[PDB]
Amino acid sequence: LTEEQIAEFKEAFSLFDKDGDGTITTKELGTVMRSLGQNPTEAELQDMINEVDADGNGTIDFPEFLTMMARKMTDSEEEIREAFRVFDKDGNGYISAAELRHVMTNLGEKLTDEEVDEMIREADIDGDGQVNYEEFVQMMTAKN
Ligand SMILES: COc1ccc(S(=O)(=O)N(CCO)c2ccccc2CN(C)C/C=C/c2ccc(Cl)cc2)cc1
Ligand SMILES: [Ca+2]
Ligand SMILES: [Ca+2]
Ligand SMILES: [Ca+2]
Ligand SMILES: [Ca+2]
Repeated sequence: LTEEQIAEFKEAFSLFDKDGDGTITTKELGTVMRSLGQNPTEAELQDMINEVDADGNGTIDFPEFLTMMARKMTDSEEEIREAFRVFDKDGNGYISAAELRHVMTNLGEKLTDEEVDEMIREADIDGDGQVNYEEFVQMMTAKN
């Protein structure tokens, strides 16, 4: 993995690790999931951790987070369409910088307006300034 790839994998880890202690717990995962419109049970949350908890300490650290990421990037298209609907709040089929800003805000992240534009620009393929589903699939999965 390149160094750019790595510092971004470290930013994703920070969204889930709210308290910043280097571990992702079931309570931190349930907080993120609910901020994304989901509602996992206590058992579903433990299962998410158990699938990648190699050392058996009940939490997810950075190596196990990178293993979880490599798995999700399965062929469960519904998981991707569900995530798209969370960004696409007005449902018109295109994620705007404003809608994307709103999502990061509900995850409590402090971001600049340009930083949101950089995020759109990297997922944008046709150049229309927004992210449709096909571009979303390629951003979320190993497609292309
Ligand atoms: C239901 O399954 C999920 C769960 C969480 C997310 S996630 O998006 O929270 N996520 C970031 C934390 O790892 C993520 C998770 C897994 C894989 C990829 C990502 C996206 N990252 C790389 C940055 C993405 C940047 C980006 C840009 C442009 C647009 Cl329009 C939208 C997003 C997605 C689907
Ligand atoms: Ca933590
Ligand atoms: Ca662990
Ligand atoms: Ca939209
Ligand atoms: Ca686009």
